[PDB]
Amino acid sequence: APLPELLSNNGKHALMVDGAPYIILGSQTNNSSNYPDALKDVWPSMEKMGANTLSIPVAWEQIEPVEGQFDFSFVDVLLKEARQRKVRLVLLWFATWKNNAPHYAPAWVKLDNARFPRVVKEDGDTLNSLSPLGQNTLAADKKAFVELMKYLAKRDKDHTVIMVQVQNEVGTYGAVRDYSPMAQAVFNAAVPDDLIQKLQLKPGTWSQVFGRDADEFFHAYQIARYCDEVTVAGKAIKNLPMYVNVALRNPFNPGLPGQYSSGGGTDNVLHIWKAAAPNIDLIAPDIYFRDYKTVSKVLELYTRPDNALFVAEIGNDQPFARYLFPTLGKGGIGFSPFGMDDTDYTNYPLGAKVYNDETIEQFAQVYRLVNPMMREWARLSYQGQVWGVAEPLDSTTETQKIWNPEEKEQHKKDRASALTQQLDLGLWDAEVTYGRPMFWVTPPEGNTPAAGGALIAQLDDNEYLVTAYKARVEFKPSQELAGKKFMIERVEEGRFEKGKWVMERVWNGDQTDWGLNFTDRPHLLRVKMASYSVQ
Ligand code: NA
Ligand code: NA
Ligand code: NA
Ligand code: NA
Repeated sequence: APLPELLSNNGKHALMVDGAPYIILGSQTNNSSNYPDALKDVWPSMEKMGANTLSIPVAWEQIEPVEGQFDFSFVDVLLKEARQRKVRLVLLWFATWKNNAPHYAPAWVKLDNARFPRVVKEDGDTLNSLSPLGQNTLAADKKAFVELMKYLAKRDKDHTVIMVQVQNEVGTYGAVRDYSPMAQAVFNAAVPDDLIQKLQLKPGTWSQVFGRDADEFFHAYQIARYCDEVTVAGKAIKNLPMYVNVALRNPFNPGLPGQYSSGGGTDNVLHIWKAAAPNIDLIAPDIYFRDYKTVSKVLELYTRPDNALFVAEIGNDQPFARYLFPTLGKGGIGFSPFGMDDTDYTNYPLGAKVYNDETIEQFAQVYRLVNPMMREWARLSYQGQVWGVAEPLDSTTETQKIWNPEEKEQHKKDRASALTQQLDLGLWDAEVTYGRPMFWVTPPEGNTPAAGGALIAQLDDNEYLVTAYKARVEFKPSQELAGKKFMIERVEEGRFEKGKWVMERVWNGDQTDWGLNFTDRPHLLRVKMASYSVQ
């Protein structure tokens, strides 16, 4: 069985699993489900969701509760139960940092500050965040991580585990960096040549080179070097893909480092992280912004020639489900809503106020569009041209409903324009619209709540794979046609069996007169367009 691998070529990416591109249609447990007794409350949600991959913590405190005394009993049960359900796993190594803090480090780590030191603020107070310059802390984390990877090397030959997250939301809240004597000695000293070279900057100390950014860039660099060393040590045992997940700063209006988690892979320090940690496969955003513009900005910033897009976490409230479409449209390798278990917890206001079957169903509905073509989509995303869009107005607020005669008419025109998206597919364009009948051309009014989206993959110059949700998709020529006319040549609904297209029916007549109209039900279409002479 070939190792999973992240491939990067011509600014595109694939997560290879069993020798072909793979899409993580993911779900992540709540933070306290990493025990055998809790798995009963995880699997039903995962089945209801139709997820193909489970993200779940493996805690340093549980594998090494007494120094040198390893316990992999949780990993044994998890591997067995995952294999029984024919799903894959992403293990989340909760160790030196989990949300900036050492709460998941063993008692013998997190209660020994002298051996395993904390960030010291400028004012001399201590924060509950382990310093990335703690050399004992790095050696201990690395040692335990190596034992976890040795367990997988010996006990996971078919790679049930496809990827490992190293730490969880690293950084520091309440200070920009470590100002300890140990840290100041490194801050005051030369910026390492390797960083100075990769960023093409003039040599000097951190303050000289980075000015107003020296504190933040220094924390980012030391944490990236720490995480890179743990990653290299684990890969030397078994070379799985490994990644870090970011406690995002607001990309538009971030405020100050330490209000957000300073030193994590935030948008302003991706250049430091990529320079400092070449062994970490990707930097994954954890998305809890609900509003379309900010989520779209995060997807743009984290999709780079040097960075595969993996939405390692997203809120589990209804508005987040539609972001699967732009994630995959950007060539994303996966998408993993957070808190998908029945362990009596909700992270509202980040996620759903209520966790029930309806919560899960909002993600199940969009996964049902991708599951039937997962391997074909993954190959097209890597090897070719894909597109994906989500409904670009958020649900109307109570404010807007009350606080909104000729204006009503104007407001409806502005919303209809905003709810109309253009995609350039080469010789053909698609126009995607949201919240309108399946017949005639009444302008779009949006879904209540906002929920729609569309996926398109190019099969050939004039042929597209299309699936969409609570939306209309219409094709037109991309360029003026010089006397020719155009039509849909053929729309087929079907599926892939053993990688071969099987037609179920032809969409025609009402079904293609008014664009291609999708509801909540899955339909996978092959759309062939034609220009023709009327000479
Ligand atoms: Na891709
Ligand atoms: Na074009
Ligand atoms: Na064009
Ligand atoms: Na079908």
